[PDB]
Amino acid sequence: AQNPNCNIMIFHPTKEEFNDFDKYIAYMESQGAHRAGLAKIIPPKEWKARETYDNISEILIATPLQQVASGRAGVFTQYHKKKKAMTVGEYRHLANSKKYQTPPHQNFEDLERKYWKNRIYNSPIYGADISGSLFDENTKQWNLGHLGTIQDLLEKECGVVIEGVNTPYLYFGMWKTTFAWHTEDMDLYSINYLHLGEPKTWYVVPPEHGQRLERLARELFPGSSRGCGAFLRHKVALISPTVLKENGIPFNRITQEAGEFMVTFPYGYHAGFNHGFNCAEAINFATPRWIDYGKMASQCSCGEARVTFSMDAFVRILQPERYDLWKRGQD
Ligand SMILES: O=C(O)CNC(=O)C(=O)O
Ligand SMILES: [Mg+2]
Ligand code: NI
Ligand SMILES: [Zn+2]
Repeated sequence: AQNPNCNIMIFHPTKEEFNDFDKYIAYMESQGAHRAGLAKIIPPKEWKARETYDNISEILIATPLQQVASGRAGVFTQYHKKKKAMTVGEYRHLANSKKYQTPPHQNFEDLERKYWKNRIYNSPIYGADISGSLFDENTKQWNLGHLGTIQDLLEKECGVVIEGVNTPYLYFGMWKTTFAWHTEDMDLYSINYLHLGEPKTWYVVPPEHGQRLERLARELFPGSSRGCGAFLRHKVALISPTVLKENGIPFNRITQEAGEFMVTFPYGYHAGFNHGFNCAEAINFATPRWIDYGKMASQCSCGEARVTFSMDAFVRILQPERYDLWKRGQD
């Protein structure tokens, strides 16, 4: 078995190898990449997502989210308080302010220490989940707005034609902005490209060990666990590496820099934080190997996780017994 220790793998495709996205994902899996839950892909040196970022300041962040934490430094939840709209230019200025900017630090490790020590005491503002793309339409390779759609994968594999569309999302981050422990909707893959700015640190649990993280999470967030059988779908809980190590949970960490792609694999729990002002683009995707994970994916039926139009059809076709109760949560 390849990659038996479930290490995060880093790939350096040539421009030739960068032409066929599906084929490259299947190659990475042939090398065991999916066992980690997360892989890094460094694009060929000739490739660019677009010519410049010089004219992005007029993008609107219609609902910036202030991420308020509760709990202790290593075990906390975050709630998102909606803020008034602002442009990316306004947000970047805010991120660079004395109140919100990245502190002095020695290296990524010192910064990671400072994030875990101090996150809970601040409420950074995240411009998350903005429909749109920053790929130039002329970028033909690994353009996250031109991928094959999940509906078309399901149709090719299973023969069933369903409604729904699949489009990317922009994320504008600042120091301490945080993504909580989660897998993707329907345990899909994700791909994330860091367009610009400061890095993003990721933590990931191998898919084969995901249930170990869930059992820890039920112990650490016991009222949340009683409220919902899949409360990590709410995307609110954080657990530090120190706490994961204390409790024997297998995980790995890696820092993504501007110009790099990350792939998360089905049922690969991930969490992380931004080092400073940045912009990422991400989208879900599927492969034939995903179908079985989609059939087995947990679902929030408490009503908190409240997800897309397109997830309806996935539930309806892959999880018909759940269908009924899950849509009671979503209506
Ligand atoms: O970048 C972030 O805030 C969150 N991204 C992801 O969880 C992803 O790409 O799957
Ligand atoms: Mg603009
Ligand atoms: Ni994700
Ligand atoms: Zn729920």
